Formats: sequence, C-alpha cells, structure tokens
Amino acid sequence: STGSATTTPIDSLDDAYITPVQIGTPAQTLNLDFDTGSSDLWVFSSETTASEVDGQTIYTPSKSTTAKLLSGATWSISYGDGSSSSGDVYTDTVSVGGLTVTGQAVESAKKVSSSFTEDSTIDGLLGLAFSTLNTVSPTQQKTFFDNAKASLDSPVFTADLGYHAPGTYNFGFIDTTAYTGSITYTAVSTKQGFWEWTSTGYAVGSGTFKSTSIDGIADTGTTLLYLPATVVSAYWAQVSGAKSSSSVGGYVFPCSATLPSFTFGVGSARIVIPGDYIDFGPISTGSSSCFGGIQSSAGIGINIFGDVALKAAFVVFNGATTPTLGFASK
Ligand SMILES: COc1ccc([C@H]2SCC(=O)N2C2CC2)cc1
Repeated sequence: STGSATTTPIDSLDDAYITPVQIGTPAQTLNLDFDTGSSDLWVFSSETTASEVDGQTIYTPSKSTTAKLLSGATWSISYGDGSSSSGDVYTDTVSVGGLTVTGQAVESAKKVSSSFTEDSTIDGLLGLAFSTLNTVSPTQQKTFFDNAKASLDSPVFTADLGYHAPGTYNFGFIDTTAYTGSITYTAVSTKQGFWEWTSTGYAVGSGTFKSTSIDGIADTGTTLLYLPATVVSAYWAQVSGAKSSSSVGGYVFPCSATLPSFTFGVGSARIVIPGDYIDFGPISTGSSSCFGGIQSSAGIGINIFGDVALKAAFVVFNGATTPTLGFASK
C-alpha cells in the first residue's frame, strides 16, 4: 500500500504545517502537525478541558463505531518549546492520504498547554520519530508509520515541505518526479529515538564550504534551524546589523536586509537554503527588526534540522531494518 497527503503551512511564515488525517468511523477529519521529532499521535477531543479548546476541530470517540478505549492507558508529553499535553487513549482506524491503519493508538487530550489552545489551526500531532519515544503508559504504543510499515510497498515516508506553499507527505514510495538530481543517503542513529544524523558541514552565502561534523535531528515539528553557536555566529556576521538579542530570544536582523543563503552538507552533496527561507518577519507587528530562521542550539542540547532546512530538500525517512535518511535538492 501507499498514501499521499498534502501538507499546508498554517500561516504566512511557515510556522508549522498541517496535514488532514481521517480518524474513526465515519471519518472525523482533523488537521495534524506531522512531527518527525516525536512519537505520539494525539488530538484535541471531546474530553479536552473546554476552556482549553479555542477553534480546533475535535475528535469525539463516542461517535466512532470503531473507537475502543485502551483501558488504563494514559499519556503525557512535553515538547522542546515548553508546550505540553496529556490524556487517555483510544484505538481507532486512522487514514492518511489513502493509507489506513486499524487499531492505531489515538491519544485523546484531556489537557493542553496554552500554546496549543492559542493555535486554532493545529488539531493535534502525528509523531513520526521512533516508537521508543512514545509516552503511553503502562503499555507503550506504536507510531502510525511503525504500524503501517509492513503493509507499505517500501518501508519509507518522505517529507516535501513547501516554502510559503503546500507540499506533500508520501508513505510507501519515493516520487522520483519530486526532486532534482539524486538522493544522497546518510546514516541514522536511533539511540535517542530521533532521526539523528551527521551533516558534513556548511557554507554561508557564496562562501567556502567548511567541512565539519554536525550531529542533529531531522525534525519536521520544529520551525527553525538550530545549529552550534559558532556556525550561527558565522552566518549572522554576514548580515549588516544582525545581533543576538537576549530580550527577544535569538538573532534578529534589520528587516531591510537581503539574507544570504545557507548550505548544509549531506555526505558529499549540498542542500542550499535560500536566504528568504531564513526570514521570520517582524519581531512584533510593525517592527523593523526581523526574527532569524537560523538560531543557536546552545542550551537545547541537540542540533535541530527543522523546517527551515527540511523545506529546502526532498527528504526520505527510510525505515528499513537499519534506518537511513535521504536528501535531494528540488
Ligand atoms: C520574536 O520574533 C519572532 C518569534 C517567533 C517567530 C516564529 S518562529 C516559530 C514560531 O512559532 N514563531 C511565532 C510566530 C509564531 C517569528 C518572529
């Protein structure tokens, strides 16, 4: 089997991407944030504290003839940005772009943090990291991908995120029309539960490539590109007036600037992030100080190839017995 679904930016900055997901019978369609940096599929629901729901579409398990309470199971997750959610668990039928999994754990939120409430466009998350990170207790549950894998034509999914435009998540096949040149594959460590890999270096603008190993995660659920302080300083030094602002929480730059591109290495191959992709707009409405899309990972504990990086590429998440990651230009 295969599946193919369009993923759409939630706003004009590409802060996140939503993908429609069918849950239950009859289908209840929710727009979920596909997150290769976590492993829980959780939704706003009829069980979510009412004051914490503000415009989201909810899953109502009592209206699904295929929903079953997973007795005794609870979940609770905290994300890198400090957001969180928790609740109980059902199994139900879940379909993405025509690919159906029966008996998928659907984690129903009883509580969500304010950042989730405040984002009306995201109805939940669909985790695509390794199932070892799944938070359901006392019986850990599998991701949608992990459940689908054996049925797929090939044990892969691909992320093709757009810049200010829709893109695609495919399951079970590689669309050879969706990228240019070849796909370069690179090793993955699953030891931390992530799609963790090592970039071979970087360049800023038209500058020379610096060969240096940068260990990080491919994370569709993180907006920005978080890299070591040395790398980030080298980037922003090429932008007149850019500075790190402790009050704002990262590098800012004059909105009048033209940003240079940023290149990262994948083996001997190179992915070029256009300068425009690095602009996250005014720090507050009407400001001429703009927020940068490349920020320091110091204090996170890991480098994160988030959407800023991934949307410059066609990315293969190869879930073969030994997982790997592939990157192509597009
Ligand atoms: C301090 O200035 C900004 C701070 C943050 C952003 C973007 S990056 C990911 C994100 O969730 N953002 C908020 C607009 C929702 C943009 C500007």
